Amino acid sequence: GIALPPAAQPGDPLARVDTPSLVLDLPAFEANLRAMQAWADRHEVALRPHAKAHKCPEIALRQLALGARGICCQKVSEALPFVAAGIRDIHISNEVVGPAKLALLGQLARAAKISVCVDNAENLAQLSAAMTRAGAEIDVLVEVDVGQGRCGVSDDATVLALAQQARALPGLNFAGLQAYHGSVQHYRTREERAAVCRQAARIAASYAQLLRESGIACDTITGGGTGSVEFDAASGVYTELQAGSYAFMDSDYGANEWNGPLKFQNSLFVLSTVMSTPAPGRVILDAGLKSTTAECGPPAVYGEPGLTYAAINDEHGVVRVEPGAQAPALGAVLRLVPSHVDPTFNLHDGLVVVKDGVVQDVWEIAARGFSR
Amino acid sequence: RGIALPPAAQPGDPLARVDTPSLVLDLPAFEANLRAMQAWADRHEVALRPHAKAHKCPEIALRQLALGARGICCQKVSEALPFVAAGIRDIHISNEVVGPAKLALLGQLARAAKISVCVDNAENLAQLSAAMTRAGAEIDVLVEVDVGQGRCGVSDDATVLALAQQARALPGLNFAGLQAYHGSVQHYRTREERAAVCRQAARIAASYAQLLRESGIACDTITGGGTGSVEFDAASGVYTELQAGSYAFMDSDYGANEWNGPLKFQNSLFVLSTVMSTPAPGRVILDAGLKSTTAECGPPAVYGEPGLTYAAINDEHGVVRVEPGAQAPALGAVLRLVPSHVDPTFNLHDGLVVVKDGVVQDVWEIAARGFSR
Ligand SMILES: Cc1ncc(COP(=O)(O)O)c(C=O)c1O
Ligand SMILES: Cc1ncc(COP(=O)(O)O)c(C=O)c1O
Ligand SMILES: [Mn+2]
Ligand SMILES: [Mn+2]
Ligand code: NA
Ligand code: NA
Repeated sequence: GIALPPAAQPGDPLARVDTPSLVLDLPAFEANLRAMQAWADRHEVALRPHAKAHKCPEIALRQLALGARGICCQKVSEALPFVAAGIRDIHISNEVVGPAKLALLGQLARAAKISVCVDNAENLAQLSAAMTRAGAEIDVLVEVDVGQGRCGVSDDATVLALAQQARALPGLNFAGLQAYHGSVQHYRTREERAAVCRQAARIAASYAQLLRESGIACDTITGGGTGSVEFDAASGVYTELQAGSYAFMDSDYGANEWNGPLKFQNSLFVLSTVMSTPAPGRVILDAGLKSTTAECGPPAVYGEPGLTYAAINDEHGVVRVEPGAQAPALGAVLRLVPSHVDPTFNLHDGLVVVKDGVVQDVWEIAARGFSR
Repeated sequence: RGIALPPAAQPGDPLARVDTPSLVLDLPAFEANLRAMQAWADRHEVALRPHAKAHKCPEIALRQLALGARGICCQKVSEALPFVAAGIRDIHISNEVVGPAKLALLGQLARAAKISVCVDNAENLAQLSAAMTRAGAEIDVLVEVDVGQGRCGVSDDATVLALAQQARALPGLNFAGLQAYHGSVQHYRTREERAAVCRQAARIAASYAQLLRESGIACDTITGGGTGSVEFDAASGVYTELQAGSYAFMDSDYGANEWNGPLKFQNSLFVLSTVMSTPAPGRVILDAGLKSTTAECGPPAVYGEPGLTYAAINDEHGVVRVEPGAQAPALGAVLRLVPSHVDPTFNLHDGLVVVKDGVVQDVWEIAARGFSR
């Protein structure tokens, strides 16, 4: 029937890309990748960047080319397109619960070098049974609660027991701890973040010491996000960093204070067209909730003081034109910074890659919608 | 040897064995909602043109048409393509189309199907005529009027009249009437307030239609309405066509409206989620977060579990608070969640697991997912 033309062709000026589109500024992205890897290298810790941020095997390949020690995925099915692209060192930074999931994990563990988290005795036993059935081996990290109050163990006896059992069980190798504090990532001041990161590191170190004193090596302590890796890398406790959003940035992370040694550029935008100029004081954009999420608020208009993206609907954004500011014309194309990287990536099937205002390529967000 | 991802669901599966998270449709509730909306429209002798933006699913639109819907609405031109591929050829683009590639695609769509579109801008009306002329196509044009939402739409008599006169005179365009959509009244909570605001919206639309008629221009269609307002819009004597979308499904934001009148809808749309951690007394963690259901209107609700409150929502986790006295779900238990907002949740998924009496019937393709160009 009717064919849908691609939104962008290599060689197109950005202004001719069809909207809304998710756009990557390649030089900013590349600089962010280098900066995070250099930070890890400086502190002699590993970087295992989180693929949930972008769900894009081409991006993971570029991270690995710069020295990343594998990637993280949050869900077992999310790993499949990365393995298809030849990426075979993957940490599932989550617990895996459900018969189909553990069966799939067993197959993944035969095809690749996999680790997973556990925080539950029953699940550790389910994991062992599934590995044994699959003829597979997996590394196991015990997840500890360091203050987020999501998943993770919070008592010594349970950490010790899970580690002892992973050691004794066939198909399982005890590899260390996952210690991730999600809430600290967006505490605004560096002083606030540093204080909570110090406490998270102390908790993780205490569990690692408990294990060591019981004769169990605790070789990996992994965790950290884009807001905390400034501190986690220097803790002398974390051995591996799991930052994901750093390559892109968004307006929520943008609101943090970044006046220390580690800073990232905006590289990720939603391109949108002005499609109504209905009254003085406002214009309407064609990018709404279906193109960028708003659990953390609306997107921000990039490089346009005076324009304020206000109400967001399904397929419309209401932009207020502040008094004194020039209203954009009908058909004008604007760049928006999403408020939150990962859920925005998960709305799109393709990423338009730009350099010097010209389209270079379109990369496949091949793991979009893989949450099983 | 590439690793195959098994389907989440197969016909015959018990619901509890469906892999999670999955978007699930209760077929009997859905069918009841479809019938109730079509009956409401027929009772008031107005057309129903249900909005496909809600579900992006050609199978659902086919079922709406089979009950007597007069075509469908789409919000974006590219969203229409999978519906045309499924044989649907009466489509209203309930939005303005701006941008050279969009207008070119609209030209091709208008050759393949009977299309209407909205305009609120003189320059764009001229662009639309040019694009139709270039495509060799004809399209129906509705002038969008602001009836109180303050989004798009014209708000002065002179412009409504000029646009209609020009659509009549321009090649490739046929003036078909008015789009009058009040999006913000839909979730005003009391029926008393929705009714009052709907009466005023109807009066504004009627006054524009009157203006056109008095100037010798017929105004055949006045289209608008959403799930929250169609109780009142159908009975207005002004609207000729209703554009409700969410009614087939419902969600927790619409659920918070007062619904104690003659028109009510059942919950038919759920996100199925597994308990994947039981880390402390008082909470469990679900495997459905923002990547499976959106939260611009708040978190989803746990269906049928009074003492379980879905609290914090992350990317791939939901923190569920177990109320004092309530029974915490076991590890691996499967729960149904009602999304806070239908359309953006549908847009996260590629397939819809269709269930009847606890048994999987089918999986329908959400074929227009991600089509916002
Ligand atoms: C397990 C895990 N590691 C790392 C991160 C870091 O993510 P980001 O740097 O994108 O904030 C997250 C998300 O918060 C996470 O859940
Ligand atoms: C043009 C248009 N018509 C109708 C509706 C009603 O949609 P729903 O009934 O799903 O709320 C909307 C969005 O709310 C809309 O944008
Ligand atoms: Mn995030
Ligand atoms: Mn909606
Ligand atoms: Na072992
Ligand atoms: Na005409």
